[PDB]
Amino acid sequence: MRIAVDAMGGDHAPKAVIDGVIKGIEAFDDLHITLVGDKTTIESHLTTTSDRITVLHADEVIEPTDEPVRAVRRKKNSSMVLMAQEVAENRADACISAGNTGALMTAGLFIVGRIKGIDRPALAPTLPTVSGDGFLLLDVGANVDAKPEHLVQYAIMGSVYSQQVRGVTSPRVGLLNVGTEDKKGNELTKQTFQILKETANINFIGNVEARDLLDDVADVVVTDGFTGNVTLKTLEGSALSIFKMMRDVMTSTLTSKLAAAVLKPKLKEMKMKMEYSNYGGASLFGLKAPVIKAHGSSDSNAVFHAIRQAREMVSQNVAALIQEEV
Amino acid sequence: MRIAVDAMGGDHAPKAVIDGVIKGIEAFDDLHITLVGDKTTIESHLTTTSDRITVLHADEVIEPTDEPVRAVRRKKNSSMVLMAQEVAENRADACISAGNTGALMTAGLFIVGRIKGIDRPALAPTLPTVSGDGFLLLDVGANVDAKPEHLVQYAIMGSVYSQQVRGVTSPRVGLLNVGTEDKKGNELTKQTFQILKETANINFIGNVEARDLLDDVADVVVTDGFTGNVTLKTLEGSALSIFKMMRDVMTSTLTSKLAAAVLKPKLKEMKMKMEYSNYGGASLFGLKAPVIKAHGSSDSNAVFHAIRQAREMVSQNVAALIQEE
Repeated sequence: MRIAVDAMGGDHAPKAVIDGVIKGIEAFDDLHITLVGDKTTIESHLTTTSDRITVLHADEVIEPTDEPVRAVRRKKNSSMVLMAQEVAENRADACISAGNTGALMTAGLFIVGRIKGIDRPALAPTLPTVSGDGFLLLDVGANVDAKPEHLVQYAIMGSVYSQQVRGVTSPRVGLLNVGTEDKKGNELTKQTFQILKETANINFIGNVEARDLLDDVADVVVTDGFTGNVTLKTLEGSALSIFKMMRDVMTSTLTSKLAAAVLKPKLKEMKMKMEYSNYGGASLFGLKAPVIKAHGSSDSNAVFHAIRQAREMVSQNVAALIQEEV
Repeated sequence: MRIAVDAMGGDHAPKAVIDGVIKGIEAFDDLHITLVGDKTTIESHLTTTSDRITVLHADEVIEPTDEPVRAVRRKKNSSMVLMAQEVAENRADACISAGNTGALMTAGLFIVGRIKGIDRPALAPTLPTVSGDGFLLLDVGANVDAKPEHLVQYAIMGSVYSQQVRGVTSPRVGLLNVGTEDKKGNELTKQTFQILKETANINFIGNVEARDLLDDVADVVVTDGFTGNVTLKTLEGSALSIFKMMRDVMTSTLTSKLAAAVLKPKLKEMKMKMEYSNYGGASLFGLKAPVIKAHGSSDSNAVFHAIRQAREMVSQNVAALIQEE
C-alpha cells in the first residue's frame, strides 16, 4: 500500500505533515508514503525516521489565492499536481493534501478521474455527534448544482464508506431536509427522496432535520453541495460562538476564583467540537482512488488520522465496491 | 393596540400562552389581547381579571398533524382561523400563534392576505449576534422553492423592517452564499446576486458566509426558504448539541463541584441562547398585517417576546411601509 502526501499544503506545513507521516509509518508496517514537495526541506525533518518514505521533489507550490483550474493546469510541478499524478500513474493507491480545497478537487477530477458510472464527485467530511459516533455529511461544496441522481450516488458511496471504513453494518442514510415528513423539501430534495425510497442497496431512513444533525440522527446525511457547504459553515460558526460564551463563563471575574480548577477543561472543550480531524478528514468520493482533503489547520495527529482513514479506504477496496454498487 | 393570540396551538398551550399573554398585559399598558380558543379551558387558566383580555370561543383546533389547506378551509371555527379572521375584519392589528406552521402560513395567505406587489411572503426571525445588534434571517421556510425575484423582495422587506423597527439607518443586506466572489453559489444564488447588485432600494454588501452570521456580517441576510430553514435549524439544534457536549467535559467530583458554582451563569447562558427569547417568533413579511409564528415549544417567556415584537411591528407601520416600497 502506497499513499502520496502533499508535504507543502496546510497552515503548519511542512513540519506537521512530515511529523504525521512519521507517526503513520511507525504505526502501520505495510504502509509506504511518497512525500511530495521541496525535497531538501522535507529531508531536513526526516533525520530520525526514513524507512518506508520516498521523497519526490516538486519545484513549485499552489498558493491559496490562486484559481484552482489555472493553477492545476499551469503548475505541472506543484506538490499537489505531482501528488495526484502518482495516483494516476499507479505509483500510489491514495493521496492526501492539507492544501487548497478547490485545487485538490480540480486535481482529483482532472488527474485521478472518476469511478466508472459516477457522474459527480462529492466532498464528504465526518462530523462529530454527542455520542461520539460521528456521521458523514456529503456534499459540502464539491458540486454546487446537483441532480437527484447525483445525490443517490452520494448516498450509495457514503453507505459503502460507513460500512467498510467506519464498520457500521447497516448505515442509516438520511436526506437533509426541512422536516421529518416524507414529502418535504424543494424540487431536488423531493425527487431525490422518491428515488432513495426505491434504492435497494441502502438503509434509507428518510428525511432528517438539520436541528438533529449532531444528535446521532443518521450515519450518512445526504445533501447537495451548496446546502451542505452552508450547513458545514453554519456548524463551524455555531461552534465558535458557543466556545466563546463558555470561555467567558469559565474565565469571568464574577465567578469564584477557586473555580480556576476549570481553566484546564477549556482546551478539552475546544477539542470536542472544533477539531473533528480525529475522524480523518474530508474524502473526495467518486474518484478512481481515495483522495483526502486534510483540514488546513491539521497538526501531526490530524495528518496521522487522515493516513489511517486512507489506509482503510484502500485495504477495504472502497472504490471498487462503489463501482459495483452503481 | 389589539393583538389576537391563538390560545390552543403549541406544545405547552394553553397554559404557557395564557401566562405569556398575562405577562404582556402586565408589561404594556396599551396592549389589548383577544385570546382565541375554548372558553371554558381558557377560563380555567385565567388567574387575572383584566378588562384588556377578551376570550373568543373556538369550537375546534387545528392539530399538528392536520393538512394546512384542508384544515384551514374545513375548520372555519378553529382557534387559528378565528384568530386570523379577527385581523382580516379589523378587530385586531396583529396575531400570534404557536400552532402548526404550515396551517398558520396558509391562514395568513388565505385570510389576512398579501400586500399588493408581494408574490410570496417570507418567514423572518431576528437572531442574536455577538455584538447584541442582532440580524434578520429570511426566508426560513415559508416557500421552499424560490425565484431570484422573490429573494429581491425579501431583501426589500427585511431592509424596511431593519430600518423602521430595528433602527438601523442603512441596513446592510447580504446574500447567504458559499463564497465572497461574485460567481459563487448555485444557479438561484448567483442569479439573485446579480439582481440584488442592480436593486435600487437596498444597501447590498454582497455575499456573506454562514460561518460569520453570529458576528454581525450583515443586518439582513437573504436566502431561499429551503436553505434558510436548514441554516436556522442548524443554528438552534447545534447550539443545544454543542452546549451539551461542552458541559459533559465537567463530570468528575471536583469538576462537578466547580461546574455547580457556575450553574447560575450557565442557566443564564442557556436562556440567552434560546432564539425564542432574543426575539419573538418568525414574522411573516408580506402580509397585510403582522402574523407571528411563535416557536412550537414556546413557554410563557417566548410568547411574551412574540407579543412585544408584534407590538413594535404594529406601532411602526411596517405593513404600510413595505407596501410603499
